[PDB]
Amino acid sequence: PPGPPGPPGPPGPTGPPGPPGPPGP
Amino acid sequence: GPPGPPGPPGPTGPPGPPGPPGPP
Amino acid sequence: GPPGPPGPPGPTGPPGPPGPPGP
Repeated sequence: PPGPPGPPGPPGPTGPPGPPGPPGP
Repeated sequence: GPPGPPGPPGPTGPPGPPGPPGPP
Repeated sequence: GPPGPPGPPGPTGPPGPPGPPGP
């Protein structure tokens, strides 16, 4: 019969940049 | 026997980097 | 039966945090 599932895949891609910050004081 | 199935997807990747500075 | 291969990549991470406030 089939062997067991493989292990987990790698961590996915890093997310995209954050939004720009707020207006300077 | 034949191979097992592929495994599950991995974990969610790290968060992205900080955005740029805001307006002046 | 030998193990299956590794899983596919996981999902893309969330957006980062906001930038700092400008000048």
